[PDB]
Amino acid sequence: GMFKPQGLYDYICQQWQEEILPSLCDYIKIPNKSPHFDAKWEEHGYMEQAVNHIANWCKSHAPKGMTLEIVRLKNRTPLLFMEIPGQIDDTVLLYGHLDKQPEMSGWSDDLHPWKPVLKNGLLYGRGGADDGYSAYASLTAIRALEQQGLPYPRCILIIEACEESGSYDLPFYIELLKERIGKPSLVICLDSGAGNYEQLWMTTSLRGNLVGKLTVELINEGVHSGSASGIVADSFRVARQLISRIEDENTGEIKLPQLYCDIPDERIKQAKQCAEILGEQVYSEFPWIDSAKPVIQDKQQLILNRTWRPALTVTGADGFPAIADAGNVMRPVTSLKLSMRLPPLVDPEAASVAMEKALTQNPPYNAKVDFKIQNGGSKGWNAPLLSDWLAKAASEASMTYYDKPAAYMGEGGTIPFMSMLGEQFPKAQFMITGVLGPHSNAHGPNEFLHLDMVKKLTSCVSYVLYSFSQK
Amino acid sequence: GMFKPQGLYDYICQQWQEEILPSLCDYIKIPNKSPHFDAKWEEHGYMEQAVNHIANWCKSHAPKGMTLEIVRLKNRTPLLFMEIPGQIDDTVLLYGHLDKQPEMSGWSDDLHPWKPVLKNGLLYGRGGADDGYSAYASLTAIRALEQQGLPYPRCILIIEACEESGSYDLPFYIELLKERIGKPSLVICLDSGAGNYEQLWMTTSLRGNLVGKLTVELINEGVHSGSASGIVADSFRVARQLISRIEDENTGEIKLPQLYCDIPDERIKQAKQCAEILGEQVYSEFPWIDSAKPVIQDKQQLILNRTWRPALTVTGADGFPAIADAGNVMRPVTSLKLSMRLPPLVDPEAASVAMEKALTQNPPYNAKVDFKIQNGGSKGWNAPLLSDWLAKAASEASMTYYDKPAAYMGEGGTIPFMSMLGEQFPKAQFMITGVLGPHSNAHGPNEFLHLDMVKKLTSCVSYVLYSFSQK
Ligand SMILES: [Cl-]
Ligand SMILES: [Cl-]
Ligand SMILES: [Cl-]
Ligand SMILES: [Cl-]
Ligand SMILES: [Cl-]
Ligand SMILES: [Cl-]
Ligand SMILES: [Cl-]
Ligand SMILES: [Cl-]
Ligand SMILES: [Cl-]
Ligand SMILES: [Cl-]
Ligand SMILES: [Cl-]
Ligand SMILES: [Cl-]
Ligand SMILES: [Cl-]
Ligand SMILES: [Cl-]
Ligand SMILES: [Cl-]
Ligand SMILES: [Cl-]
Ligand SMILES: [Zn+2]
Ligand SMILES: [Zn+2]
Ligand SMILES: [Zn+2]
Ligand SMILES: [Zn+2]
Ligand SMILES: [Zn+2]
Ligand SMILES: [Zn+2]
Ligand SMILES: [Zn+2]
Ligand SMILES: [Zn+2]
Repeated sequence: GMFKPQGLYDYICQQWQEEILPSLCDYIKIPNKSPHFDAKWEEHGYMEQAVNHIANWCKSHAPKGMTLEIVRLKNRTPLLFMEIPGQIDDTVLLYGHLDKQPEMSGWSDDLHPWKPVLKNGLLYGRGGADDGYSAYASLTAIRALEQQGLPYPRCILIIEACEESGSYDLPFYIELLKERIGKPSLVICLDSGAGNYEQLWMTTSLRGNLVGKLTVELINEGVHSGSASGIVADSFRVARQLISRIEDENTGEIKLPQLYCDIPDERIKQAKQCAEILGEQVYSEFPWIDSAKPVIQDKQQLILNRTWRPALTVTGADGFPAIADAGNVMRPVTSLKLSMRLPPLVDPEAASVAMEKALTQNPPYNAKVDFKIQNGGSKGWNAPLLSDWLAKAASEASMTYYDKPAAYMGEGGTIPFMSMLGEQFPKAQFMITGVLGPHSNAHGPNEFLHLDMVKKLTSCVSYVLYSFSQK
Repeated sequence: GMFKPQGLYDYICQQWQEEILPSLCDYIKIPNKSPHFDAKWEEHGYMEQAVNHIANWCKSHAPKGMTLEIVRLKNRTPLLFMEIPGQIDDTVLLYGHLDKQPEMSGWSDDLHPWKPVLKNGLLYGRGGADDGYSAYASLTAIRALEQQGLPYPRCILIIEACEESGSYDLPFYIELLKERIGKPSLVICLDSGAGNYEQLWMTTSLRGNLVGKLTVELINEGVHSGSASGIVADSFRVARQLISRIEDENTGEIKLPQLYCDIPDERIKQAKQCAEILGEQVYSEFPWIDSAKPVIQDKQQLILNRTWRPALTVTGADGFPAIADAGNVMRPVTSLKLSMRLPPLVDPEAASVAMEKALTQNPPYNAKVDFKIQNGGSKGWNAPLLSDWLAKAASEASMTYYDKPAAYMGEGGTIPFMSMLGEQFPKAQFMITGVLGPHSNAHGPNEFLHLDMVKKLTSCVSYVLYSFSQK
């Protein structure tokens, strides 16, 4: 009778076109890099511009009874908080972020990180997809239920401004806000990936991440390499030898058992199913150069590599002159930034201790070796047992708006707040989902928000909120 | 009777103190970086200042009949040429350079690369020892024989300005000057090392050197590492795997047989003797950090590692953000500058082909891999059979001025012109020697010229020139 699922989609599409898109485009212009990428973010004022821009829009599109506050702690990024009272005596917590990754290199000639460009049904620019859409879609999902005169639960929306720097500000806000937030029964987060743009993707796990700096030195100044080569070990050779203690150079297999966990059987089964759904799109849509290929061909194992196994990337370095600048001097120091994704269930403290010991003990040639972990190292997340009402709601929503079943897969990235919530609220259910499908390029050049996908996804969120109301 | 060996030393010491040192100190102020370190060297005018400074001094300290010319080819570094006719119908060719390595980091607070500082009998500054002293000492060695009224051979002095960039200009000058230079019977080069500051060191070999850029890419833009890690091999892992094809990470042993030669037995014997002379000073005087140690403890083998075996150093890199700047993005490209010293007898072309094939064939994961060698890759040198007259002259000179025997050892660095001369003039004898002993720090911070050493060395050169006259 009161609930019209296609009415939800029609309203949500109109809202996306007429109300959201202009505002979101204006948000893309704001160069509000997260604090790790701009230590002077406060002085520069862009973060403040962004939170006021999104807050302004929320206030003019407010559900009934909404309290909105830009919450502020000293020297911290601001936090956008909304409380929508609803009529049902239960709470849902919706989360996203509004801070951005930096420009990056490789933008197409017609595209720019701080210039919104709408082409081929895609909205290009930094932060449209990751994660500017989140506040808009979350609030619109509630507004769509009000359009139909339907009741809904109490909703708390948290749109933070430190996520791209590890959410280090967030625990302080949650301590301030704890009693006001209360106990959510459902957590919705619109900052995750999608296997394709054809169905609803439910994230069943997130990896942890630990970042540190490995420094290796044998000598305290640069030395003529003719004199030294053959007697003084080069610090680069010692550094790569140390990395071989933790990672096999041929396969990439991490050698430290403390960086693995047992993978739940249901996640192995889900990976099999997702391999069948995606086929070669498990890997084919990475920006491979020439005939480059993935580390192995088995699609299920690739999914598990990405979701349930540790993996190292070397993301920066100090101590190297530019090649065109360089003479032949043997360098005094090699420093490498090591970024280690962790399986969902691995404790970052235990993994940190294991990495530091493996990399620093018994130094080759009594080299001076340090491995300094960055604070803000964060645990992954594994979904709790899925409630029947949410399995049904997700399936129904996906079939309604995509005409395809909901699909369940792990996410290879890291969203620190989900681990926090899963620990604080062990009985909460989660809907962690998003729009970051193939070529969406979060953290990369030519980032886009897929508009068809986000309209359908916003509808799914609204449908699940309605379903929550009925359980 | 006419020859007074101590008279040579007395005059040479007075000349060093009164005539050379002020001029050499003024030369240290000139920041004439070699072209590899300053592409605008011609515009900047420092190279021209340096060659005119040394030429001015030579003209005012000229032996009889000297022709001096600053020889110039279009767009090439200038070349300082002297011809001193002498009275004996044979030719000696004396060589050094006046171009400089750049500043480097790590200078002591009271010291500066372009500020001469004389302390503790040492002259600090860039280019005093490597290799500004060479023109002064070479000309003074001849002047000392004129002081005594002694005859000497025809002498050609070549002081080039491209040595620190691989002497790429020099073949063009030698083609221009070939017929004027004629056929030297003895080559003296004052740009080599010394095991200690206590005796004459005769260089019996020089290593070759090949430099190239290794580039590895799997993807054509940076990608979110959460998405990619576990599926797309990191380019750093592939690069270190490739380096393991050519170098064992545990020992530093080069794995390519084409980069080794047979070591002449007499050089193995000489290394044994030099190990006995030097003891732990084979390695103890490198600037080790904390308790860092050399790659092995065997002193003779360390000498041979440094002189007769290939060795790799990684001297620069492109494609890495600074660690404090960096996010966690998987990088599109890893590029490393590889500097490979070669044994004296190894052909750099054959070694180049072997390195490029080993590094680029069968690329892991069909990565895009390139290894591009820098032109100006240069062969080492091995001394010819030592003539009895020169063995005697070197021994006599060393005993006279140092009260210790001459010592014979290989040099781990590279002087391209010596290979050129050894090929062009197979019957020439060589006296390749110098002042670069422990802590002298050529190519490093706090470079110094040891003044006692250089006075005695200049005397040895003069003694050997007198001996040449008598054979
Ligand atoms: Cl910054
Ligand atoms: Cl704005
Ligand atoms: Cl605005
Ligand atoms: Cl760009
Ligand atoms: Cl060097
Ligand atoms: Cl050496
Ligand atoms: Cl992430
Ligand atoms: Cl709970
Ligand atoms: Cl330059
Ligand atoms: Cl001058
Ligand atoms: Cl002057
Ligand atoms: Cl310095
Ligand atoms: Cl990333
Ligand atoms: Cl992923
Ligand atoms: Cl060299
Ligand atoms: Cl000859
Ligand atoms: Zn605005
Ligand atoms: Zn995000
Ligand atoms: Zn992000
Ligand atoms: Zn993903
Ligand atoms: Zn001058
Ligand atoms: Zn030199
Ligand atoms: Zn040099
Ligand atoms: Zn040496």
